[PDB]
Amino acid sequence: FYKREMFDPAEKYKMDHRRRGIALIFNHERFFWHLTLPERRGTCADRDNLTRRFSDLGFEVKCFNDLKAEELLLKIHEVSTVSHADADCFVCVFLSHGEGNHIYAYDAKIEIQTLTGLFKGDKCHSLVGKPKIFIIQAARGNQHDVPVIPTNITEVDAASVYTLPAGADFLMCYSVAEGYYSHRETVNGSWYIQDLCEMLGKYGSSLEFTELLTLVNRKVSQRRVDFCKDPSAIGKKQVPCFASMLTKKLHFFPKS
Amino acid sequence: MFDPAEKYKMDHRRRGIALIFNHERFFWHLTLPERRGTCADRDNLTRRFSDLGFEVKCFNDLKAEELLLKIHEVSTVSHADADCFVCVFLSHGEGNHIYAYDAKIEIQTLTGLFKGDKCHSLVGKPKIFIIQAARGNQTNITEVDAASVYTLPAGADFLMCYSVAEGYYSHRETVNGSWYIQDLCEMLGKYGSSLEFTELLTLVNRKVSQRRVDFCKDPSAIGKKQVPCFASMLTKKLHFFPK
Ligand SMILES: O=c1[nH]c(N2CCCC2)cc2ccccc12
Repeated sequence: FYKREMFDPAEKYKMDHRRRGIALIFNHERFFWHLTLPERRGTCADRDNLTRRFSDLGFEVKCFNDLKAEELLLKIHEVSTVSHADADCFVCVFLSHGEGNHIYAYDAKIEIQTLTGLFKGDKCHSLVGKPKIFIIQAARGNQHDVPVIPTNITEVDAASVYTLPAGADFLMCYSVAEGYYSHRETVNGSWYIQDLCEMLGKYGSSLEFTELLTLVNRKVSQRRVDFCKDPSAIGKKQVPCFASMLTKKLHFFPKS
Repeated sequence: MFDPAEKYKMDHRRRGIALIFNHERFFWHLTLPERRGTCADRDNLTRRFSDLGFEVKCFNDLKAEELLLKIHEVSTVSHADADCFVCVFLSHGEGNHIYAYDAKIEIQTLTGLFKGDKCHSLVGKPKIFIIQAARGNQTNITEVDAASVYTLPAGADFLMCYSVAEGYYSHRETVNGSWYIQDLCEMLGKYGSSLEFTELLTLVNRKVSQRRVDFCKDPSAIGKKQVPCFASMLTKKLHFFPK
């Protein structure tokens, strides 16, 4: 007995490589004054939470704090051009503000398509047919701060980043969809990342990953702020979403 | 308590309504090409959704006002006895817009009609939009159109399903129908009644993206790959087990 090359309704990505793969985390807390963007207190909690969860799944995690755009591009270009032949998959997380198709680095914005395009096709042959998962916590920075050089609070940011797709075997995960609001607690971190990390810890090692993202959708969409603490946060619901171009089931069973 | 495997309750008296808006021809002033093969798509979809328990309603070449009127009428009736709601658009599109016969309509206007405040009886139920719409180029022939419609998200418990993502190309056979719709219907027929629906959509991703573009009867279409996508805001597992 063997498996003939017949359409399998339950096909899974092969997750038996020597290594799980790299998980990149781009963490942005502060921005060049000329961008007139507010700080993102709580993002370091998000970064740490993610590092622990992804590391327990076998990923090699690399974090970068407050990179300038050129440095960021350089770093991601460097990761895209090495061999991922011995890896199962690739994860890239952006924790920043954003606008439309753009994510903000420290000093400038970068087009998302530019970042994902580095891992397409034969630009990165050794990731072809492997899951390429981008996780994006980025929304509109509230701008009631000046264009001049300069306790757990929940900050509420309007969705601003387009929920773009990205190519075969890409999975694009967004903290929030158009019309909704992203929330970040200044000590505990983002609603989305907290709930993502909690599900990863509890179910990451067995649950099909888009099914886990669906759990995150439910958890986040059911959260309520105070109403005593911020009353105008009243009514600003958060609905995450994910755009999948995956072609197989994705699991993170513990590597043998 | 929290259930990691919770499913939408698909227990209601009826499965629900599946609306199909089918556009084959457009008013001359729009200068859009005909969509031969779309009638096969309409028929294929009707059979699949009907076998899944859906009350299917098809409308061919409605003008924008008629289309808006019809979908508003559907959004304002009670879906209290229904499991869910499906809406399919077969047309050309651009950005945020899908073409009716005479004019374009914003997708957000269409999905907004079924958001919780506007449609109480669908709150907490899957609302599934399937969109075969790309850029109209201005015996079985394969037509190849550039992706043009933004892969928009919609609200909680919406699932937005797109024939093609930015950078890729949608294909339609004049006799057999669209690649995306053909593969979707094929999967619906074999696995619709058992497989979790986003897992089924993943199969469709695989099926469409593996269709070779190496040797086209039209050398111009060589290398113009199709990759679909879906944007999920579902909050539970979705199955269409026989009612
Ligand atoms: O490219 C996109 N543009 C836009 N917009 C440009 C016009 C305003 C929205 C929205 C979107 C959403 C999901 C996926 C892609 C897109």
